[PDB]
Amino acid sequence: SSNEELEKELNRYAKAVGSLETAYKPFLASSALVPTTPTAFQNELKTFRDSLISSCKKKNILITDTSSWLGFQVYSTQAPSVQAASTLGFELKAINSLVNKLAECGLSKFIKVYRPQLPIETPANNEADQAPWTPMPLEIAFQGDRESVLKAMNAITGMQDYLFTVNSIRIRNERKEQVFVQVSLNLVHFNQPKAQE
Repeated sequence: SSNEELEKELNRYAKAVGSLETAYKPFLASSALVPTTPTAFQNELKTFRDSLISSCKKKNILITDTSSWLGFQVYSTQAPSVQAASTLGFELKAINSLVNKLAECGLSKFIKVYRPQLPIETPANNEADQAPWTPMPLEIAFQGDRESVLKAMNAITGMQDYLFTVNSIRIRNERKEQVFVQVSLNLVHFNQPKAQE
């Protein structure tokens, strides 16, 4: 009975992955969820923030305190829910990878890493079909010259570990010659099988 339940789920997942364009193969591994307590998540968050601040210091990149929390400042003191820690750990790993790639582009300032909350964080405003993948939105803002902005676009596009799609870019006066960039993105999380104890 619980055997057939698991069999149904595993065959559902197998068909879900199979229906994907084989171009998504390099992105599938990192979508696997790692068991994570809320505290383990908070620790990984604070370590990533320390590494990022240190790296930006070494590279002469200014980074606001809100940016350095990688879109997860709400969990700097309050731990996330037990149900959401895995998924947040995925999104945190992805954003950490993305921001470090951007840190290699010769930018001059990281201004904002804004991350709308995912459904699983809020049970409040919520056994059929599961989507093959789900988007996770975020918006980043940074400042740099044109050379670095083009490098940043390419850095996002060339990523092989996490799939971020670029929904829009806006260029404004600064907040060589500096420009202020705001990028609206979706992180793609590929559907995972679930199995209760």
